[PDB]
Amino acid sequence: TPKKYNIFLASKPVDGDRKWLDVTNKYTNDVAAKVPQATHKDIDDAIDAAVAAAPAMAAMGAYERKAVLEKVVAELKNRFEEIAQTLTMESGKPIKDARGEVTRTIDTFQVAAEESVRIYGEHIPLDISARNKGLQGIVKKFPIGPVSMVSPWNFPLNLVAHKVAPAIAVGCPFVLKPASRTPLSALILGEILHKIEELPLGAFSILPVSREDADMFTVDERFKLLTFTGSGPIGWDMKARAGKKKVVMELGGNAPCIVDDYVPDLDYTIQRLINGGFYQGGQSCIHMQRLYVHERLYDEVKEGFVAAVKKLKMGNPFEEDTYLGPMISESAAKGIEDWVKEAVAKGGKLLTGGNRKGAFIEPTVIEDVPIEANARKEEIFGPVVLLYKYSDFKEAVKECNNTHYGLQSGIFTKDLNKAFYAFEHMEVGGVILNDSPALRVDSQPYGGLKDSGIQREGVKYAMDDMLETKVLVMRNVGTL
Amino acid sequence: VTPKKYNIFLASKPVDGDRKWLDVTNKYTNDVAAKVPQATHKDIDDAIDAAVAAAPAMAAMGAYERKAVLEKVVAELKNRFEEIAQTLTMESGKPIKDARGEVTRTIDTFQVAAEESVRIYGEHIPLDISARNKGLQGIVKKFPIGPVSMVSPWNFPLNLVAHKVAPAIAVGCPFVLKPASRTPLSALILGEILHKIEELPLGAFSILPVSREDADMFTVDERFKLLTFTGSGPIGWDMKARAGKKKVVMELGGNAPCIVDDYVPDLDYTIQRLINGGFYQGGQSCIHMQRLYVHERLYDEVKEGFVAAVKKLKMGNPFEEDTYLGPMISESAAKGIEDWVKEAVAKGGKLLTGGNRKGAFIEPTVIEDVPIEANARKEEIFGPVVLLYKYSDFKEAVKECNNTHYGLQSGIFTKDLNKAFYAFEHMEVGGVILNDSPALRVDSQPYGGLKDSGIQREGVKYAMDDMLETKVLVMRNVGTL
Amino acid sequence: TPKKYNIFLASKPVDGDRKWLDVTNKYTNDVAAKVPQATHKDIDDAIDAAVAAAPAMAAMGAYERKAVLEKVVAELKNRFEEIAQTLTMESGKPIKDARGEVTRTIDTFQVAAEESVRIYGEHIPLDISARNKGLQGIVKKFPIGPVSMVSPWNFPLNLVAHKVAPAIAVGCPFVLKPASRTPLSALILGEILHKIEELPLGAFSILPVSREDADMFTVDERFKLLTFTGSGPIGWDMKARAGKKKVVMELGGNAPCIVDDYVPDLDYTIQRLINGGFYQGGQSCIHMQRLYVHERLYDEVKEGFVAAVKKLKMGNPFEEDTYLGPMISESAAKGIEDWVKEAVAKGGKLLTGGNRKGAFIEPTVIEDVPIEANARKEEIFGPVVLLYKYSDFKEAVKECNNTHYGLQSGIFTKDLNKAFYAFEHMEVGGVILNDSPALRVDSQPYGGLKDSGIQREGVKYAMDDMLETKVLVMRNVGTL
Amino acid sequence: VTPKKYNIFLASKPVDGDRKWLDVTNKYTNDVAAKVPQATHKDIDDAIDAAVAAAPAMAAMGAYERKAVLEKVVAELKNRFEEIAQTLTMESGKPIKDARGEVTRTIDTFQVAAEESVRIYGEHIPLDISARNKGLQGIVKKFPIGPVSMVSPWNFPLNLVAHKVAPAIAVGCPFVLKPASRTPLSALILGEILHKIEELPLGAFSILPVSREDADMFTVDERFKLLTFTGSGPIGWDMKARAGKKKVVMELGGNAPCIVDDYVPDLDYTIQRLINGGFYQGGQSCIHMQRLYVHERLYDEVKEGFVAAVKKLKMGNPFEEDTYLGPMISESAAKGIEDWVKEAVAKGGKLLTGGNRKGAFIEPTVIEDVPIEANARKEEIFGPVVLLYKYSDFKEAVKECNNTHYGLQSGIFTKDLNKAFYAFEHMEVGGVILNDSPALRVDSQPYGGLKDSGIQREGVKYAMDDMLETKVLVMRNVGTL
Ligand SMILES: NC(=O)c1ccc[n+]([C@@H]2O[C@H](COP(=O)([O-])OP(=O)(O)OC[C@H]3O[C@@H](n4cnc5c(N)ncnc54)[C@H](OP(=O)(O)O)[C@@H]3O)[C@@H](O)[C@H]2O)c1
Ligand SMILES: NC(=O)c1ccc[n+]([C@@H]2O[C@H](COP(=O)([O-])OP(=O)(O)OC[C@H]3O[C@@H](n4cnc5c(N)ncnc54)[C@H](OP(=O)(O)O)[C@@H]3O)[C@@H](O)[C@H]2O)c1
Repeated sequence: TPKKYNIFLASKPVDGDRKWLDVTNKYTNDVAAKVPQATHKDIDDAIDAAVAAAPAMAAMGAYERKAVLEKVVAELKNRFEEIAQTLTMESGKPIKDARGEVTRTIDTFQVAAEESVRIYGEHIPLDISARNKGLQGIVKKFPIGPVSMVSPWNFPLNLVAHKVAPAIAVGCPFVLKPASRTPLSALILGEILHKIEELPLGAFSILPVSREDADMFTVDERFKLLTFTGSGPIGWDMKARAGKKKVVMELGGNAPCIVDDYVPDLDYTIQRLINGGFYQGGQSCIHMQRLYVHERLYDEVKEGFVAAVKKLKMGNPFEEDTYLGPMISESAAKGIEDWVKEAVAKGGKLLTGGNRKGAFIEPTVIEDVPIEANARKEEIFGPVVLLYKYSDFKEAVKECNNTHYGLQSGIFTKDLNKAFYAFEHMEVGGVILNDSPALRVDSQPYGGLKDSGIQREGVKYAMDDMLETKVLVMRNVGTL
Repeated sequence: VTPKKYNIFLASKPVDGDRKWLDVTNKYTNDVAAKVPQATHKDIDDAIDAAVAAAPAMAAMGAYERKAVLEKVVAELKNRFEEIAQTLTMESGKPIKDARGEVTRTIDTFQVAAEESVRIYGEHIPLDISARNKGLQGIVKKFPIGPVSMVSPWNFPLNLVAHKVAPAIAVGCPFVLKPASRTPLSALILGEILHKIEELPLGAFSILPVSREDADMFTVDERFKLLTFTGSGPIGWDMKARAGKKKVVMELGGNAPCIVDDYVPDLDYTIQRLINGGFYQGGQSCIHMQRLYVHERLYDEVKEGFVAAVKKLKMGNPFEEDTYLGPMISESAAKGIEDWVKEAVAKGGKLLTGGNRKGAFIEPTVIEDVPIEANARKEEIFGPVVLLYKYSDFKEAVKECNNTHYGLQSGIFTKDLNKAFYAFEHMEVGGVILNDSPALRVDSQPYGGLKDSGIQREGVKYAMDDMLETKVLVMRNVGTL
Repeated sequence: TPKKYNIFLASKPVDGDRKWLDVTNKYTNDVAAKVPQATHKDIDDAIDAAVAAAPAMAAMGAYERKAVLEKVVAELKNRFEEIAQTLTMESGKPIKDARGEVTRTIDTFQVAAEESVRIYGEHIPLDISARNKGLQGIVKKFPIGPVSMVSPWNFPLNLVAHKVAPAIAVGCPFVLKPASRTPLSALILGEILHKIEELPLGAFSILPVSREDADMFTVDERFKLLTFTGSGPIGWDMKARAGKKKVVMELGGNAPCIVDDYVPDLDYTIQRLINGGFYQGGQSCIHMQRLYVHERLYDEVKEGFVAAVKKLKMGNPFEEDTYLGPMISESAAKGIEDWVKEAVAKGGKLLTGGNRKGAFIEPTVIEDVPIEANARKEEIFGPVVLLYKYSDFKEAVKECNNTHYGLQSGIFTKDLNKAFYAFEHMEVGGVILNDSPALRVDSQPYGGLKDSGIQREGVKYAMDDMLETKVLVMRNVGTL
Repeated sequence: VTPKKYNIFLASKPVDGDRKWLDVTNKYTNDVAAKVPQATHKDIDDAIDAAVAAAPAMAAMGAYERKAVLEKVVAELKNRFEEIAQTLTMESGKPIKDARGEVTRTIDTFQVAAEESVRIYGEHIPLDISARNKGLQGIVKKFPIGPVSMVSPWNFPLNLVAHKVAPAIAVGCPFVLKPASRTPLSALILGEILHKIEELPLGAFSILPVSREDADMFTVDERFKLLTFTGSGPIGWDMKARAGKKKVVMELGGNAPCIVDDYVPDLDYTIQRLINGGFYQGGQSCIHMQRLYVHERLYDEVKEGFVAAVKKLKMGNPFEEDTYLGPMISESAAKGIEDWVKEAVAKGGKLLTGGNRKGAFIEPTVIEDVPIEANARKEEIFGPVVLLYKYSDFKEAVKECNNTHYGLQSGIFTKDLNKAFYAFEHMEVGGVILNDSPALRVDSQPYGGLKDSGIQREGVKYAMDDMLETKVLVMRNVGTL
């Protein structure tokens, strides 16, 4: 029997006579949850409630915002396994990775609780020249207002947290539209926020609707900010239709990694390349898509990496030992199988995997795939790694940048000048030194260059986009 | 006499060739005083390609090189002070006092930038926030965004170009600037200064004064990583909608209000600042004090003193030292102000002074109790018109100040501690001016609007931030032997 | 029967064959606790253990320091009433004020836990001129090393916390010498720290010794910093004998308060002046010693204030209703009685109190006391308030500054320019606007000017004095 | 010829009167080249009273006024460049190349200060961290500390005075400067520049070059709120002990080591920087590379190349362009270095080059494997002597670098990422120089020592911090109507 969930409209749980949206177990492909489908009126009413709640949200004391975020931390810790099991069920990700996501979410809210009592301003001298004699200023930051949040399926809890936690830390009311396939994680967050008394009424609304019903999340003038996490083409089109509001875009990536050395050793290096290339079956925005290995290490790395790929346990995501579960859908898995076949037909040498069994697709390693192939050009978002050899370091950095994406890059080096050359010249938001590009700390500035997006997430950075600058220009204040 | 022939800038070099001429008129005599080469579609496309090609060299410059470029601009602006001021007055119609003031403001803008170019700090961040993240540390640095598209208005043809150009050089961003067709000379004199600086790489700048019908690329072209616009609200918001992937900075219009709750320090000084706010540059300012709210107990005393000071304002030739207000940018603009004054009076407003038009010249006007349905109250007037209102409750006056689709700046005259900070907290603007009119701006302050007045902030260190992208180096056990 | 406590030597509880130091109930004057007396060898061994523990303390991860501080927060909350009762017993302060001190201590450690994961550095460009081409720098902060801490009797928990919490937040080993009369609060802290596994061995030592045995805390070259909280003459002499080490001095005060308006009303104003003048029987460093009231409000304030002073409940500090308990000693109470008598003999008009009953001394208000009197010149540290009338605001600010102290000042004003004139011209570390000078937030920079001290406490500010700056000057790093 | 008569500064004015003369010798010819008035006990007492009296006016100055003062110093230093450089060489004995370099460094120090004077930022802090603190907010501002006592050494008589004087003016602190008796002219030329600046209040400065026996007040006097000293360790530490209540800044000696683990970018450049480190100003520097640690695999190649470069160094008249090293400050100082070289060799050290003395001149010396018991290894040499050592393990070389009671700067030549950051983490110094000798200093960097090398940091923005006191305005429900 499927579990009946509630949606959140103006901080309140609702179900009423709304039609049901089915949420399937991505492994068994059977309906495990029933979620109420929100209407156009529900969205319009949620936006009006957020506008009405904006003065009360802005009026809250720093300690009140802190108390709200600390209560979320407490409840997440208390419902840890329940959330992890739900995460695995609705996304198809292994249980160890689902537990990791709950731990990261706890850290996200904890950082936000600490940052809520730290929104500093400036006292600025304004008597920079003779005509400005007797002028001083106070620069303070104020909430932007109602926030529109649109999140993807791959991290249905932590990527919602990277939007929700900064909004509460600042005092911004919001309306969240989670991914239809993975809404449960966002709804459990709504269940936690609902029973917090310090959070004013209408501060939040969580409405899981399909993309053809969620147009207001983009265009509506009542939102002062749109924060989107998802695919590049969808995001860029949303920015174009957004109107006057500010925009934050967390989009796709085609992440490369340079291996110039083994740091600290070969076993650890391969263990981190495996993580980058196949964490969550490569269904990550910072998945290590491309691997560039120096010629003197090429054969030793190729042998060790391929052997480690073949050793990866694929199956039921509920099992502890499972490294990679199934893809979000059979359709997604078919697309990866097609792109692997095309890459091989275009000149690529298939080292391992490439075969499909329903929603399951084998961990794949393809050598020397040309730029004309979709597997090299476009974001794969699958358990596929593209192997390349290089002889000159400068040319490898140029190859890393030979993409329309620019999220993160990785570099394995014991060399001081190579490490800083890569930091200077890699056209990304984040350069990972002596780890794969798949590394993210929740406090770091995270975001992309080029088609990977605009602006930065990471709690204190996301809070900045949710804050507007105001200056009090004071003329001879203190003159009796 | 004979008009002065100017040169346009394409990939850091002056050009004229066989291009057709664009006439620049003396806004007072209405006679052609300058001839500017008209840039083509190919000229714009070539300027954008040169900026893309110059981006690696611009990014490779040392901080001292960027500072040296900006300090050379400061030196040359000081040396050509009167020449620039006379040109400014001629092409815009603003009095020489207000023009000299703009050159001084521009010198400070480049000077602030020179100092900020050697102060782009980064962070060393601990990343071992939890057990999972043991042995992690980070270096956060800021890098130039890339080619910048600049579109500037007519009213401050030098200082508002400086607020874009100076941060771009301070950061190391190549740019393509499209100044206003009516006022391009100020931007072209900047090009003449920049052209002589050897430290600034080739293709770092291009200054192409083209009409709005030809400047579509400045908005839509994917080769620009940022579009920074200063101008009218409807034009700006539409440019943001057509901009594509690039980041956007919007410095748009305003309907600035001012509360007079006390005389600070005295009545004479208060009136002197209110006059400045209401009639500096004949209200052809984005921070022009369009609305004046005076507490009932001071109302009659302020109304008498203010109106008497308005009637005493010297209007005429902007080249004369004593001239407080010159003509509007065009006769068409002056006619529109005359129409809105007439409509405001017909809708119930009480005309206290002015309201009459003599060609491009429009008398300093003060209209009492104009309703919200009138265009003079609803929309940005951008003329020498001040709307007078009385209030009894301070909280309600702040609510009235916020009763606009604009939100650039507001002003407040108060001796009260709690009123000063209540206004700072509740005024829906980018800047609250305390014991001065909303018409005050310091070139180092964060400047920009809320609502329809825009997005993002200018003021050198703030504009530089929009021209910089954040990059983090995440270090795993760096320093472990 | 008195409770037998343990002292802390190299993180370990010790008692052995050490002689006992008696701790009396400051109300009943009967021995309620027995504390082991530390020897010269104990102090020398504690300093050697701190030197030996400095590398391990410096090697700790930010999250480990955070975990230590969060465990202190948890334990303080769990032993709340026990600590409060102990605080009241050993100091003589009312129970409501003892509870307030435990709450402030919890906030101090909580701020320190948050600040431990926020020790930021800078990336600085160093190519400021042509000769410096290709230079860049990384500025980082490192622990100073072993810290010597000497704390007073009046806040035996929170003032120890304002030293201990920043030391742990930074990773500095320490040796604490609490006040002999009030050591229990510091020893309960030692009991909490002892059972924390993440804190290395030898990180702390709490040795309650008399002033004639604690010379090493001042002079010993093994300490890199001396942080003292206590009386001016003792502190200044300790700075003179300190040697090479850095010094932090939190000393006495003669705090004034200007009443130019009633903010928001007269009742609230008097309620805050009462707090300032008689919180903890004026036995505070920020006690409102001097009150300057504008002539137009003088009589209305004088009447309302005196009536509120006479209404104050004095007695058993264990009783809930008690506003002020007894003085630390009968000797201290006698000294206050002598200074009140002298102030009246020198021309002062006694409005209320002035009488002594053992260790108890009545809340006193003395009008127009001359500068030659000890009650006006020197820090009173008693329930005595000196009332003065003024006609000109500028002259009142000049009178506020007419002292050799400079800790905090207070100002009640509705005037914008008076508020900022006072901020600009009051020669203090803190100006309290629309509250008495007796207000302190644990996150604010706190300290004095003139004889009131040097440096600033308040968690993030105290951490700075416990950190040394190091720059990595990089020449063409990133050049292949 | 005839000696040049100089004037001392007392309460911003030049004075000579009937005061006895102090002779200043040309450190190369050993002949009297200048006559300086000797300040009295009353002169010092009067200078301190004038600084106390000038503190309110100094604190009242606008940020633009302080910047204007510093920019006028920059202009005058540029205008008198060669004159100052020649004076510097004459009174100190340093080569003209090193003197010109010091004037350029001083120009940058005042320029950094001019920019920092208009950038003293404060904070707006939320204080409602808990329920108890509801409605609390704070404004944290920094205010001048008050009168500053300055004591400077002989080796950099201009730049080290600038590192005290420039931050004091940038903040608005009056001061009394006691420069070294042997090198006072550089400080007196600064006084001549300052005296002509109208924006700087009267009594803001006094420059009194007196002998150490007469300058006790500079240490003990309670009218000074800060003592900033640059000089020898034993003198400084004793001054800190006698200072009383005032804050103290100590810039003392060093025994700087350098690790050569790789050639960066090549061997020639590495040797060129090691020579700079070991013999710039004949080792009469606080960041002189006294100790050189070379990895065993590079040892012989470096030892041969370094010794050959030492023998090629031009020693002689500091007024000559080609001169790398001039004479020591005195013949007495040179004799002491000769004695310590002789002792180092007698204790087991292998003399590779130099070690011979010709009056005030001492040959550039390189001594191999000198034991810890020798004075040349234990104590600061402050001469043209470099102690060569071989190492096999990097971790042990860092431990050897730290095997000193000093801790100013260290140097490291490495291409290795983890070695570079291991050294940054574990070197017990204020500054770690990566791919240069420890003798590198940028005037904007935080500069100072650990252990016996001092307390606090110089570098303009860091020195300003020690000259500023923190004040918080704690606001209870400000903005509540
Ligand atoms: N940069 C980062 O931090 C980050 C992190 C993780 C993932 N990603 C990127 O996200 C992608 C994977 O997520 P996804 O497959 O869920 O992406 P997606 O198809 O773009 O969808 C993301 C969200 O947008 C909604 N949406 C789609 N079209 C919409 C429209 N026209 N109007 C309004 N909402 C609309 C979706 O709703 P429905 O599902 O209800 O249709 C979903 O909630 C990859 O490209 C990955 O790189 C980026
Ligand atoms: N600025 C602030 O934040 C702050 C806060 C609270 C209090 N205070 C000031 O502290 C004073 C009240 O405290 P108190 O009466 O305890 O002060 P105190 O007599 O100066 O003693 C403070 C501490 O110093 C110790 N001590 C005294 N002489 C010493 C010496 N020669 N060598 C080493 N240690 C020595 C004491 O030990 P024994 O008790 O064991 O002898 C005690 O632990 C007042 O003046 C008050 O203003 C300042």
